[PDB]
Amino acid sequence: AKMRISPELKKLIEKYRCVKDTEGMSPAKVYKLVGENENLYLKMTDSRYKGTTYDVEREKDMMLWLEGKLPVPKVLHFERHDGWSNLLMSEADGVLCSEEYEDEQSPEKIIELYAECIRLFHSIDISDCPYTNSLDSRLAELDYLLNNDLADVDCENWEEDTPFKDPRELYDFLKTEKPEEELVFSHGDLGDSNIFVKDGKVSGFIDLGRSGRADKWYDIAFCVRSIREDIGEEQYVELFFDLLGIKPDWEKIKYYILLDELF
Ligand SMILES: NCC[C@H](O)C(=O)N[C@@H]1C[C@H](N)[C@@H](O[C@H]2O[C@H](CN)[C@@H](O)[C@H](O)[C@H]2N)[C@H](O[C@@H]2O[C@H](CO)[C@H](O)[C@H]2O)[C@H]1O
Ligand SMILES: Nc1ncnc2c1ncn2[C@@H]1O[C@H](COP(=O)(O)OP(=O)(O)NP(=O)(O)O)[C@@H](O)[C@H]1O
Ligand SMILES: [Mg+2]
Ligand SMILES: [Mg+2]
Repeated sequence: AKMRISPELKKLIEKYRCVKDTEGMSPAKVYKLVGENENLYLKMTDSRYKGTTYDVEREKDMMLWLEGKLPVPKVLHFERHDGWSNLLMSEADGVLCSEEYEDEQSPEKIIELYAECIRLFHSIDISDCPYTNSLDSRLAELDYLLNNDLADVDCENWEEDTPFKDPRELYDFLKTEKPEEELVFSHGDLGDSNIFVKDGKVSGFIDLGRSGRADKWYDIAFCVRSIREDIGEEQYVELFFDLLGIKPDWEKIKYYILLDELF
């Protein structure tokens, strides 16, 4: 009752015209705040998601920690208000990657960008990284989500051709076939709509609730998935690995792609 945002947060944003973001299918609410001289974004998750990699508070922590390490929005305000975790942030710098480069026209550039994300991430010191997204941690949260009907279990997972017939069957695979983990900085949802570019370089990362320490193959796997889905031609997957300077590990790649299935 009353409000989802505090009186002080409301005071902060009242001069702005709120526009609800439509493209975005997580449990968070995202609002673009249009002001006279700049836009802000306000992102909110409810208490059901506290402690999970959807938790906007966890995203806020990573956003703060990443300042000076990766280009990310500025955290302007955070609060917990009546169950809700609310994050007010600045607008990322540059153009959303999915908007700047289309798959039909700039395949090599897209591959190049993804590759540069991986390289950049590997240079980040994770000594004092706030969160460790080990598989034990991710699996524990997936178990929590499934138990409480909070996972993304619907739609494509009902199709008769699905590799696993129900969520617990997938969960079992993930739980019992964990690969070896060598921890590095991981974005957690590396994709063309969580990344900004400017002057042909990466200029911002957003959607950071799932970022933290994780195995190096995790983000690489997301790149492979994107390349195959958006571009399709396998040549470009091979090119991606040519830029990385490593041979693929299809077992680990398949694993992390399956891990993200229910998120
Ligand atoms: N042949 C592949 C099918 C397989 O079921 C699978 O990989 N399925 C995956 C499941 C994955 N969780 C989806 O993620 C997407 O949904 C999440 C929320 N439920 C978002 O938080 C996330 O950022 C977004 N990437 C992904 O969607 C892909 O990302 C695109 C959107 O950004 C597009 O929607 C789709 O390509 C989809 O292909
Ligand atoms: N700080 C920002 N600067 C500029 N654009 C933003 C910013 N935050 C969010 N957006 C836009 O809003 C969209 C969704 O924000 P995002 O943080 O990715 O949502 P989400 O709740 O995590 N949903 P999903 O991307 O499906 O997981 C982005 O793709 C951008 O288009
Ligand atoms: Mg996103
Ligand atoms: Mg997200």
